[PDB]
Amino acid sequence: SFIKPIYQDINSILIGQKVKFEKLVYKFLKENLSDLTFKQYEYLNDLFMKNPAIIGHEARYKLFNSPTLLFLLSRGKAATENWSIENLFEEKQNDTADILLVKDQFYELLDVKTRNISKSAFAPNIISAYKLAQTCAKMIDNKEFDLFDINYLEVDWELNGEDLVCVSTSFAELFKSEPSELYINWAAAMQIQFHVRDLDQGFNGTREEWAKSYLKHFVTQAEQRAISMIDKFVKPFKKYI
Amino acid sequence: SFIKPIYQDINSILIGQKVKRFEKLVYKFLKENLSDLTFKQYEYLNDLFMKNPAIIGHEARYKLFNSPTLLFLLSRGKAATENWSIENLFEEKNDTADILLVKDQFYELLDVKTRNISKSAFAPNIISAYKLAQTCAKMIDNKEFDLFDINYLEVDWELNGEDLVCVSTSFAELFKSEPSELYINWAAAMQIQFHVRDLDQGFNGTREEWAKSYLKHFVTQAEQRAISMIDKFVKPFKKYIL
DNA sequence: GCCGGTTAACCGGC
DNA sequence: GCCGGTTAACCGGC
Ligand SMILES: [Ca+2]
Ligand SMILES: [Ca+2]
Ligand code: NA
Ligand code: NA
Ligand code: NA
Repeated sequence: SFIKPIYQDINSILIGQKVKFEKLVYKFLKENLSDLTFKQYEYLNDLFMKNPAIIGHEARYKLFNSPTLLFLLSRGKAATENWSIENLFEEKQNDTADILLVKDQFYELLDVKTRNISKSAFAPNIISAYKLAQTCAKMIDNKEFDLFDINYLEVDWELNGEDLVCVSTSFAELFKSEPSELYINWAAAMQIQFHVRDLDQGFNGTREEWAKSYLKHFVTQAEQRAISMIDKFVKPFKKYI
Repeated sequence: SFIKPIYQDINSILIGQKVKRFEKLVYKFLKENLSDLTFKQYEYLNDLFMKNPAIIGHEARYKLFNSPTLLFLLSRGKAATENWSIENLFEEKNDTADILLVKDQFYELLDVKTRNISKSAFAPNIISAYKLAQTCAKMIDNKEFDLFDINYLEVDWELNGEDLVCVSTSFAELFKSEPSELYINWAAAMQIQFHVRDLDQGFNGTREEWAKSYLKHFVTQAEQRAISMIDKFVKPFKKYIL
């Protein structure tokens, strides 16, 4: 992680800060690691602007130089072909990542999770367990085991008067967690869910092993969900029909 | 529907309306034209508890709904209900409804569906298929077949300069649709999905028939999803762990 | 045309 | 502690 080494710095600047979008972690990152930091759409704009000679989606999709990163970051074919310096990508809540840090052809996908710590703790959607499954599949098929990390920054806040105030933060790395410990909440858009501060970081094996261990986990949890569907959505309603 | 009789009015008033870059506008209109019938869901709960100050605790307060199904559809949780006070009112919350219209103890649950008419069409979450199943089961168990409607108001809008502007609307009633034709998107929080504009409205049966028919549909779709998951989420990935 | 996956967290049961 | 269902619409593949 490019962020981990300066976590103490970030934590100190965020705590006590106030919003009247605490995802102004971007501001700090952009101002301290200006060459590395992009919002996802910015990175895509940047990428395409720097290759004016490349037109149409097929060619622009080659710019990624990576099937896995293509899958994680790129917009759709029509959006890509229609892109121009006069028609730039804008932010979208559907984008995989909030912030991208990129250096030496290595990518850190950062996802900020904001959290009102005044309320009963509710583990947020982290990422589609299905998207992550495809990601691991693609990592394996293309042997891309040293290309990117997916990391999370929890920003805790509470209402104090007229404004929300940050009171703490946490940071963790998806690929340092034990895959079998990942909670997959099928109803909630098949999303993995955890609080960043609770994420175990004790995985010892390789990235490839992580990917293989995750796929086994995912496949296993899918089977369990299908079974659970009978018990929760079928059996209790049989009697009315 | 309490809205239906003035929908022509509603449709005309809303078209041309702008919001700075619409549900609130729908509410304002209903308030002005049906002031006595119109509430935000939290507003209705607040009103109910305000007129029963001697009724404290969640149990006693739950008894005020006088309906298992409505309790299920409208109430807040136990702690929230017990902690309610005049100084600690409910505010907007995954509440079932956007707006309630109630008259003579009949309830219309209204959900506004806003829609960017400029983008590729994408049918939005309408309501949880599972919440709906539970609802149907409670209607049956309690024989509450003439108590409430669940209705939808689509508000189409496009970006025009610095403003969002409404260009058209549509209205439809859930319980007038054919239950077996409702699309359950399991991945999408198990939500029924449709565009209000597209919802068929020719259902021929009683409310109880609707409920039973929906339950059959729900149970069938759940069984098929269970199987589909192996096909979609297991098979394609088994090769990496064989 | 047809089809269904994803982002944002967020409440409250026992 | 442990567990998981709901609201907001929204995008792009053949
Ligand atoms: Ca985020
Ligand atoms: Ca709504
Ligand atoms: Na995410
Ligand atoms: Na709502
Ligand atoms: Na809804």
